Amino acid sequence: GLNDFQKQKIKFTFDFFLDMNHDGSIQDNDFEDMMTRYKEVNKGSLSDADYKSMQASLEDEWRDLKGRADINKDDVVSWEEYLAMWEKTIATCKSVADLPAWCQNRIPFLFKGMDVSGDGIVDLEEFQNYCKNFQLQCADVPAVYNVITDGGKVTFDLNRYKELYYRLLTSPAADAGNTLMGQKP
Amino acid sequence: GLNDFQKQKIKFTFDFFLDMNHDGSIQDNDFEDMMTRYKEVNKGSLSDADYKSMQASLEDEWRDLKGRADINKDDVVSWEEYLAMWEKTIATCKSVADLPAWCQNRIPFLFKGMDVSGDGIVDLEEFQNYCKNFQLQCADVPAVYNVITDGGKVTFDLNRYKELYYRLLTSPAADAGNTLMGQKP
Ligand SMILES: [Ca+2]
Ligand SMILES: [Ca+2]
Ligand SMILES: [Ca+2]
Ligand SMILES: [Ca+2]
Ligand SMILES: [Ca+2]
Ligand SMILES: [Ca+2]
Repeated sequence: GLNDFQKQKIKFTFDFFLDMNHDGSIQDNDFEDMMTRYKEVNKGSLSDADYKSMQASLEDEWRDLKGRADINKDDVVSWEEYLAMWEKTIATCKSVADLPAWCQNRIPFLFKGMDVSGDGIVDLEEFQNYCKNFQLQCADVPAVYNVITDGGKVTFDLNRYKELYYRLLTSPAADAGNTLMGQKP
Repeated sequence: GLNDFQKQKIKFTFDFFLDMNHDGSIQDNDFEDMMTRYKEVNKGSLSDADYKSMQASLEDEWRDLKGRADINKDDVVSWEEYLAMWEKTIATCKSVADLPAWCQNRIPFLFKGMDVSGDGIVDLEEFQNYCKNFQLQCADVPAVYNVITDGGKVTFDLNRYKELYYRLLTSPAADAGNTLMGQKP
């Protein structure tokens, strides 16, 4: 099975990364809420076409999730089906490159919402904001950021992101992927 | 000092039990927000006098917190002063009965907001609601409830509450006080 810890972090992604409207189910409306968030904050900074593209990748994301986790075909992914989906992939995956495709769209989407500045690096202030406007318990933000940047050896970029997302989803033990929940391992 | 774990749970109470408006500081306005919450949900079920009493205990609570943690006298308790306050009491406390007095008002207030039904027991559905309308990651609510009720040996009442609040605030290790963050030890 998955241990407690694993299930805790899986709940974490259900809740914070997918169930935008908080009803205990993943459904297209959750994805429409991502879009609302998107337009909400970017407004006219983005063109109509940009929102359209964004939408197509969300549609395409929902489609891949729905088609993998919705066992009884009612267009709703419940927690239980979402757990089941994770138990199946943890059972056999080894790098970010093995995750189900819907993940390949969730990763960049999550990263770009953190990198408020567009340089492809989430700096400390951006991280601190991640922790705030995402209610996580970051008690020493600089120390959580140092686990991520590994004492300044590693830049918090997309390839760093990818690694941590992976660990958040699959490790049977507290490691750096924990930083995404705003905690130190 | 306090270890990481301890500091994590302390952040938890700052954030969920006191900083209602989310600005990284505890201030009277946070307490006014408790009152707003209170009237928000109880409306006319409570009389004017009941709100007044409630207010007096919050005022009295703020007063005791402010007078213990506000080191530079600016009527704002920051995270750092709140951490400092906790480092001081963990250093020397042994039962719920040793916690600073402001706690003696936070405990019942938190308990009565969980016990939506008024019987002095927070049952499983109430707990489940605690976990929802309080965004915690309860991945198996019945299993978290069984750590609290200890397999049905113990009723989830105020004296049970008190014990767990205590452990949440002071243990240097994962135990039953963790259930209040909606997690299994
Ligand atoms: Ca939903
Ligand atoms: Ca379904
Ligand atoms: Ca950036
Ligand atoms: Ca505040
Ligand atoms: Ca102060
Ligand atoms: Ca009750």
